[PDB]
Amino acid sequence: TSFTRNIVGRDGLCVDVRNGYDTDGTPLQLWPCGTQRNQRWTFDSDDTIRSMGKCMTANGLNNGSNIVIFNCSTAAENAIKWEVPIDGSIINPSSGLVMTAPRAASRTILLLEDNIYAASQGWTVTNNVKPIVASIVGYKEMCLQSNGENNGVWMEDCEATSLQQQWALYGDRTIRVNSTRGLCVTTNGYNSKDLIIILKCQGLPSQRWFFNSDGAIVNPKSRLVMDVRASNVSLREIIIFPATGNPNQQWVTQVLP
Ligand SMILES: *[C@@H]1O[C@H](CO)[C@@H](O[C@@H]2O[C@H](CO)[C@@H](O)[C@H](O)[C@H]2NC(C)=O)[C@H](O[C@@H]2O[C@@H](C)[C@@H](O)[C@@H](O)[C@@H]2O)[C@H]1NC(C)=O
Ligand SMILES: *[C@@H]1O[C@H](CO)[C@@H](O[C@@H]2O[C@H](CO)[C@@H](O)[C@H](O)[C@H]2NC(C)=O)[C@H](O[C@@H]2O[C@@H](C)[C@@H](O)[C@@H](O)[C@@H]2O)[C@H]1NC(C)=O
Ligand SMILES: *[C@@H]1O[C@H](CO)[C@@H](O[C@@H]2O[C@H](CO)[C@@H](O)[C@H](O)[C@H]2NC(C)=O)[C@H](O)[C@H]1NC(C)=O
Ligand SMILES: *[C@@H]1O[C@H](CO)[C@@H](O)[C@H](O)[C@H]1NC(C)=O
Repeated sequence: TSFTRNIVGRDGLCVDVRNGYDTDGTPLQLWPCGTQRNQRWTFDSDDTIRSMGKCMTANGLNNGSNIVIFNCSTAAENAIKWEVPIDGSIINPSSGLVMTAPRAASRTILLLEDNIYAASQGWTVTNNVKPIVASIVGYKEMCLQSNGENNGVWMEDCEATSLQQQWALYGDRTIRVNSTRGLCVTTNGYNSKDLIIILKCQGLPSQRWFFNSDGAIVNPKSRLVMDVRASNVSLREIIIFPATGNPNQQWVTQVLP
């Protein structure tokens, strides 16, 4: 009924009990990923998430409350239950608040905050603590390609050698330029027809993505999906647009060697 994984989030760092202490009340933080026991989280059918035999616990259920480790039997029941939405949030059901890394740096302390679907609120429960590196193949079997910081992404004929067709799929639900991992696929607004470009990763809702079961790449805040504009590759414009199920919005990842 239980299984154990790392939890990877902002900038590819992991959820870590600060300094390996199991004392009740010790904050959770970001720290570079590893196998140490204070980064190994056991998910149970009672919706608890445990490390070193203690529970991930909201120290209060307010916006900005700290998340800590605490004895499972003595903590408040409402403070120790968590769900894991398919879009990569980690949510406390009682409060509706979500796990958030307010800064990218190692040693950032994790907080419960209002859900704004930010990349700083995206997490991946996994034993692979390295980003997955893949092509993203879409309309007409062409590949998504980055064309540098501040420019639009667009489709091109796939080629195994193009580094600008290689994407690092990070645990915080960002899609990064593999050769330049400080750069993020970013929608330039939350409205239909806004352009998708590459920008410096900043933890924003504009930089968070979800690969859903219909082949779409969804931006949770806008609700809108990746779309090759007007089904016209020659425009060299990828936008966000409502999900239509059409070929111009279908994508798959293909892992690279
Ligand atoms: C919940 O906590 C959040 C983090 O402190 C608040 O958002 C932050 O508000 C600050 C300004 O007072 C500022 O640091 C940031 O704009 C913002 N941070 C992020 C990433 O959201 C949030 O405050 C609300 O939302 C912000 C955007 C402002 O518009 C405030 O006026 C809002 O109150 C907190 N929510 C509540 C209910 O206070
Ligand atoms: C969580 O807090 C519990 C209540 O304070 C701890 O249980 C107590 O542990 C004592 C030995 O450490 C034991 O003599 C007490 O009778 C017991 N109280 C109860 C109600 O069980 C608990 O410690 C764990 O559970 C006990 C039963 C022993 O197996 C300990 O070795 C366990 O650590 C605390 N949990 C943790 C993980 O610290
Ligand atoms: C994606 O980028 C990564 C990170 O720069 C590349 O991985 C490095 O590859 C070199 C040579 O094989 C290794 O010595 C390093 O250890 C790697 N670094 C890390 C942090 O993993 C990788 O080659 C790129 N391309 C692919 C397809 O993954
Ligand atoms: C596609 O986009 C290109 C570039 O603007 C344009 O020349 C062409 O007419 C567009 N329409 C179609 C149907 O290809």
